[PDB]
Amino acid sequence: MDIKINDITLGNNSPFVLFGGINVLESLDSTLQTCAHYVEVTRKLGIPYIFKASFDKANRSSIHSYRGVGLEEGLKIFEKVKAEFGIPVITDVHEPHQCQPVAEVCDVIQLPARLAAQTDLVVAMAKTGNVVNIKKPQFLSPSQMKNIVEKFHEAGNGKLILCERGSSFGYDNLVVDMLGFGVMKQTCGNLPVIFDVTHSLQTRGGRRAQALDLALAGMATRLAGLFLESLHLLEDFLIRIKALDDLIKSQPILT
Amino acid sequence: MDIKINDITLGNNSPFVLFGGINVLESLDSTLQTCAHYVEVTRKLGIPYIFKASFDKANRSSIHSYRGVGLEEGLKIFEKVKAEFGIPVITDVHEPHQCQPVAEVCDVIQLPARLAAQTDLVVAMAKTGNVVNIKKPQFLSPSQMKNIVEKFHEAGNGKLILCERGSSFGYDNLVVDMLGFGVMKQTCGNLPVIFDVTHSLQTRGRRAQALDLALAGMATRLAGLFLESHALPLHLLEDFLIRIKALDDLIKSQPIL
Amino acid sequence: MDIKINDITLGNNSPFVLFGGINVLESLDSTLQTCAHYVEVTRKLGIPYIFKASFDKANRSSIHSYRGVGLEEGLKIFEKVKAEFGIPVITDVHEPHQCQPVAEVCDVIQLPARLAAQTDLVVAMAKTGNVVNIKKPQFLSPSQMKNIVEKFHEAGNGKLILCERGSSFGYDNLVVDMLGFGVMKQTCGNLPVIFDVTHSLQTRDGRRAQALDLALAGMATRLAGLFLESHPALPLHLLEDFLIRIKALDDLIKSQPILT
Amino acid sequence: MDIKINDITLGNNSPFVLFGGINVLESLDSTLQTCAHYVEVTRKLGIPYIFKASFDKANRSSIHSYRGVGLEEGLKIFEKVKAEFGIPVITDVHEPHQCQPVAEVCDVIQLPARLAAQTDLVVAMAKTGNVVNIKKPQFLSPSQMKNIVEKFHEAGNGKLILCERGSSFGYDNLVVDMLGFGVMKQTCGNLPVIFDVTHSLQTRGRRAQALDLALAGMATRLAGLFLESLHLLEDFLIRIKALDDLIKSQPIL
Ligand SMILES: [Cl-]
Ligand SMILES: [Cl-]
Ligand SMILES: [Cl-]
Ligand SMILES: [Cl-]
Ligand SMILES: [Cl-]
Ligand SMILES: [Cl-]
Ligand code: NA
Repeated sequence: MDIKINDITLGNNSPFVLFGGINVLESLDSTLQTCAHYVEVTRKLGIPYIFKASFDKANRSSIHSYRGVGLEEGLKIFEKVKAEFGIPVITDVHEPHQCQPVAEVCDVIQLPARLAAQTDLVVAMAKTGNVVNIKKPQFLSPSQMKNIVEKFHEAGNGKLILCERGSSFGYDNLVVDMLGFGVMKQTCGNLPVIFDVTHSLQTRGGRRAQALDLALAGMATRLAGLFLESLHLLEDFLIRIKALDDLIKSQPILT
Repeated sequence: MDIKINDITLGNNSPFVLFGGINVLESLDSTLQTCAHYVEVTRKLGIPYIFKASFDKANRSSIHSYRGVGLEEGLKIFEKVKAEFGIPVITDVHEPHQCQPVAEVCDVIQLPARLAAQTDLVVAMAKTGNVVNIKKPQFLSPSQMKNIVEKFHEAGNGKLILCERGSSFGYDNLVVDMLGFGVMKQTCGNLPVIFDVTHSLQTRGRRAQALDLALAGMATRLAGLFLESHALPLHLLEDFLIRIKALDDLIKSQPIL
Repeated sequence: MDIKINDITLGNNSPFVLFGGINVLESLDSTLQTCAHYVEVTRKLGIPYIFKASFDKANRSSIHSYRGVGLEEGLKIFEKVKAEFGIPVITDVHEPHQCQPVAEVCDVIQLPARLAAQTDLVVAMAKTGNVVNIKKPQFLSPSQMKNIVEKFHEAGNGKLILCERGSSFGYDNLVVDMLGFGVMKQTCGNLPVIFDVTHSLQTRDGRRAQALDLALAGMATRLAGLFLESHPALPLHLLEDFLIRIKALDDLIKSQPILT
Repeated sequence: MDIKINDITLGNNSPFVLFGGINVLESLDSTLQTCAHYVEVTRKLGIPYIFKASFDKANRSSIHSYRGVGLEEGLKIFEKVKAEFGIPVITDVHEPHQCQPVAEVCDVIQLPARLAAQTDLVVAMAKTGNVVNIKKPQFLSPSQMKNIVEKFHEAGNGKLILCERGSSFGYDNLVVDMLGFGVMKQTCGNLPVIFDVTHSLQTRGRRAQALDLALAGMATRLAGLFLESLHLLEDFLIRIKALDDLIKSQPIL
């Protein structure tokens, strides 16, 4: 099942879409500068691009870490990003009441992994009618994602993306089960599956070289998109991902 | 570090405290009946007791599933439990705005494991000044429980209970690391550690397994045991707790080495 | 099901048996000195005791690390331990051909975890008719132990002990699933289950306090025995204090009927 | 570091080598038939090929289950495979004393994962001087493979292949850490790394899974693949080769 996000087609058989940006919105000027860099590199390679940022991030590592500019200013910034670059945007929500006003502006709304069982939030997100990115908890098996999907369906929204972020592996560490992508596709109606490589590595060319190996591995399994918190470095990385993706997506799925 | 909860002393070298009750509040009369049974059993065995229940099941598998009586009716039921039996109570909270009204009534407020990184909820819980029960996420190592403790300390509340509920073990299965209790004591300032045996087992009769697991955890010298009955059958409660108390008494009588 | 090992009754409802000793037999006099300490302490507390050591340690951290005294001298040392102290002994075997000579001398023979799928070894061990200790691999689930037991049964030997040593938990780390003991009892005909606390902790960074916590926890589930190693591994002088606490818990647990 | 195996170059920046065959040797004719199919498919796709089989099933569910032809008959069959097809072969050894006679015939000898810490077997294997395939235990971290390599080096053999077979993931299940390949390269002197897809999946249709997993691992840039595996082998290898050729043509970053 494909999802149209303005002029982008997101689907496990379509050219991969990059989801990237910055962690938390600080100002219009800094957001535009970072967005402009992603836009320039992705335009140069022809890769569809969706800008990601939080306006109020509720799960930072310290209680006094800046959570972002907040809803009202955050949405003004997203409006300007959309107007300037003509791209879709994605942000996370954690309060039911925030879902509607965010969905006026942001093309995709993201359900944080740890909140993915929270019924009130799921319902409020579903009822926006927007495209939703469901972050897969590290403690949920891929065959259980169908249960979250079911709750969105009961609440009237099928425009759902499944986002892999790794699985708990002993203490501290995460492993990405490359078989889980296929299990999600088979059990969840071939909804678009995207790969959050950055979180999948947080517990581990150094880190750059790891992120490349892990991203290539995941994309080899035929995915709708790649998701980062992460210059000539981005360009070189995307060149390699686009090469693999083009090869994979050009071949028919097996008989 | 011990914590006083009314007349109860909760601590890792004190007689164990039972946090027991039910999954979700459904009605006044059924709650009072179940609570009466826990009270009469615990009082005769001389085990300190705190009644547990949720007023809302916030994360059920269907949007149409029964969720419980809800906050307003739930707090009325807890007020009646306290007035009738004179015991402390514990319940979980899922949103910041609920923390102040719940804390006015409920002696211990609980941080659900999946929500333990939500800064807004940690701050709202901390600011109540109530005793807080921190459910340890299944995906968090025992040496990282200190990170959750740190956040509560930064928000000005040190009356914290660390509650084991198992660790993720492959897909859809949990294992309880009996060594993690010690790690949590050593790295979190010897705050009271309790063991949620019920949720530790949910992924795998079960009566015999609950007893074996509970006895194993309590062997490591813990402040308390956390469990649910309807979950153990309610009539086996007395026999179960006779065994747990026999082991706790023995362990607690041996000098720490 | 109980197993008699000379005058010792080994079983999940009997007073726990200590299997203890050393990693590798390296000398006569030092072995006897270590054994003498375990004997003195276990006699003092009334705990049944079986002396454990390897005569050939197959899994050394370097290839030229001393393997141990080898089969022929190793068996002589075991004979001396038996003659001097009057206790049973346990050792591991690695090859079919070693099963008969080791079984003539040793009261229990042990199937190393990594070798537990080797059919030739399982048959040769079974055919000795000796009591066998089966080490549970860290990568085998407790419900799979029955398949090793089945093979011993097909080969005509039911005098089997099942020995927990932990389960793989992420990379280079072990957890002991306290529920596995019960799964093994239920699926393997209530054969004696013992706990190797030493090898269950090898991947953890003191260590004395960990060994005690882990040992108590396991013994709380009602087990036939505890399996450990010391060095002159627990320090050998702390043995009495450790065993006092284990015996206290075991006596309490064992004195209460199983809860139906 | 590359390893020459007759005319094949095995290395993490070389075209991938397929190691494939059957579980256990049962008879000459059935072995030749299976080998012929692999040879025909790999030749027409231009993929270097090493035939794999066990002469002994050391590891069965009944004491009365079939064990395979055994060492002496097994080595006769391997000699015939080599003579007929002119390809290298690989087999596993489980006891020190088998290492020299097996190594006289088989180009690559394989150290079973469960036996990888058995010092006597490591030394006996090393002393043959043959190419050795070291199966990574499902319980060992990739950064610990360097300690096995060190033992083979101390024993005088550096012609070592590291082989991924998955990692224990709770009870009765395996997961493959796609980051472990890189860790093994970085810490073990860029010895060839190959991927045993078959044994990585044994605890998990299945054909589609094997393809996804094989594509994912080969994306990390590897020397070779194990595939025990309508024309399924051919269809699978076509896709693997396309991805391998692409990956191997990109400069290392
Ligand atoms: Cl998560
Ligand atoms: Cl709870
Ligand atoms: Cl959890
Ligand atoms: Cl041992
Ligand atoms: Cl093992
Ligand atoms: Cl293995
Ligand atoms: Na004997």
